[PDB]
Amino acid sequence: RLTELREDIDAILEDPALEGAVSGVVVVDTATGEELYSRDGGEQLLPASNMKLFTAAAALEVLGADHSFGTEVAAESAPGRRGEVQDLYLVGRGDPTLSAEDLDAMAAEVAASGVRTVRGDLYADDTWFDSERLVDDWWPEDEPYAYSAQISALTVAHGERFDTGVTEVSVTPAAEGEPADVDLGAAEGYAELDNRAVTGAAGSANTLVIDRPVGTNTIAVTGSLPADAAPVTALRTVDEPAALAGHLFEEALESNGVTVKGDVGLGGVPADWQDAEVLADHTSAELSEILVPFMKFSNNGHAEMLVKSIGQETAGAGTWDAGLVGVEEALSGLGVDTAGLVLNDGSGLSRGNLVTADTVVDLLGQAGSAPWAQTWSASLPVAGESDPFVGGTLANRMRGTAAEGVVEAKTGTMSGVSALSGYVPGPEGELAFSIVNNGHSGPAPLAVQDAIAVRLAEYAGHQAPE
Ligand SMILES: *[B]([O])([O])[C]([C])[N]C(=O)C1=C(O[C])[C]=[C][C]=C1O[C]
Ligand SMILES: [Co+2]
Repeated sequence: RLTELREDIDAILEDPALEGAVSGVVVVDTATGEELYSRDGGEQLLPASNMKLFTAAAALEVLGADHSFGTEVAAESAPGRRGEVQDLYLVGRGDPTLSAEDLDAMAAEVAASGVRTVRGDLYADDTWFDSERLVDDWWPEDEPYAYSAQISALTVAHGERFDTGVTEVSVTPAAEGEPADVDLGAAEGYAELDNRAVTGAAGSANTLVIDRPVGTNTIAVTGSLPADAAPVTALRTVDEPAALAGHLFEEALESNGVTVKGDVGLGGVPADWQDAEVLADHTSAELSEILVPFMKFSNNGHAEMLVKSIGQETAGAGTWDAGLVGVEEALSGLGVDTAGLVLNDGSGLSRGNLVTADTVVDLLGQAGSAPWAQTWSASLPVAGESDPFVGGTLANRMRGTAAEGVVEAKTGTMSGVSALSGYVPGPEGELAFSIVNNGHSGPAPLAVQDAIAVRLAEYAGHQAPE
């Protein structure tokens, strides 16, 4: 009954959406080692977000499932009777889930410690990682968008999903001919506003563009919003994530009865400071839980931060160079043959990344029997599940199929790059598969990926929910 499977997959791959493309397709039985399907298994290809599989496994190996991240607030001495400190530092140590409300609780702690006036300047300290904001070969034109947010040890994460280094811009129509209202979110009073957008007539075409021009911290709004249009919201990155965190903390402090007399900017805790007084701290959830929003929704910021966190753990250097060698070494100690892996970042955003389908499948097998196997598995998108925090990038895929509720797979998505890799756990055995497609020129071959994964569930003896 294997021959029938191979012919079916052969025929799925004959899709006109795969014309000109190269595709690596590997299916292996994890229970009994049997390689069930292999096509260009050792072919080096762009993984896109499948690179997170490698990043996440290494993070669990290096950092541990129980690892958490710290943020603290420091002055050179405690406040006295007057409630006075001079300069004040917000120190970030790589928390990928640090919220505005977390800033408020720390601001309340600063108040409760006795501080009433910050007499000096408030500094945003992110020196735990380096100040290299973007990977070399990432694209300048991607910069305004959440998936290309600058990397920092001190960053504010937005919403349930913890999108870092971004603000939420809301654009609202006014009367026809009047400017549209732009609300810059958290970055109000931080980022600059260039509003050229107008409200068009009721029923007119929505032509609204929100951008952050390259090398600026300006949000430029152009185009038209019709008078009857619903508000438009877009996540847009800011320049210097830590400085926005500093900006938002100054507000948090003010809202908590603490006056800040001086300026806000970047700076590290001076070497001069003999015994920094920690006046507030925050601890994140453990990495096991942080993996969910990271892997379900394919969070690029989380990946790169985790990479540099690895570099800190292995080498005391919050660095891509150290972190990537860290990832490679960790994958080796896990038992993975890293011969075909080129590592240029953690997220897969970089087009300098290469994997092979065999390397992915190799990782899937080695991760499956790891101590952290369940927390790893739990972060993986589950085919056709309506809850975003369960289905993730697979929520609106494979619904009403043998694959719904069973296939746990990671997506990879870019121009001319699409991937689906994970497990097919049937009563027979838990199947592992990697599907990596490069160089298609039309839509992403999702139907091909879905079809294979669905046929793999049917092989593993699953039925479509009805
Ligand atoms: B991964 O391919 O998902 C990651 C590198 N990308 C993004 O987060 C991503 C994207 O960036 C170029 C485009 C579409 C989707 C998406 O992730 C959901
Ligand atoms: Co503000």
